[PDB]
Amino acid sequence: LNLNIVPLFEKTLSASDAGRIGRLVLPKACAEAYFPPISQSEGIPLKIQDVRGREWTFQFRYWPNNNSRMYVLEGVTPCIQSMMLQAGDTVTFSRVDPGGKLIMGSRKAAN
DNA sequence: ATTCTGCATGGAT
DNA sequence: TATCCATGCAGAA
Repeated sequence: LNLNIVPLFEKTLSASDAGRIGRLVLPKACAEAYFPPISQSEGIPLKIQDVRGREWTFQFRYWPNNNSRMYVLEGVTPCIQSMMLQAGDTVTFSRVDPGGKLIMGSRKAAN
């Protein structure tokens, strides 16, 4: 029974990502790199656990963009606001190996 | 007015 | 020139 937390990537929140809309933008590069692959514009549900138990479930989804894709987690506001985040705070996504569990955390604006 | 969608745009680099 | 994500924006309800 030997486990490790492996950083995947971080996102520093925009107005949009922090705002009322509820969708958080993932750099395409990063999404394809560390989240499941998905081939439909409307993706798959994705359960990410926070440090203190709470499973959040977002639809992980893309759209066509230019000739590529734009990625988002949808329905984040509950998660965000539980964690008290504003634009300029940072959300870190990580993976627990061996296994494929997705976990997350966040930290507050530099100031 | 408002919110949800599903993109499309274009400023930043 | 190029990429590409923050934000715009036009339905639909």
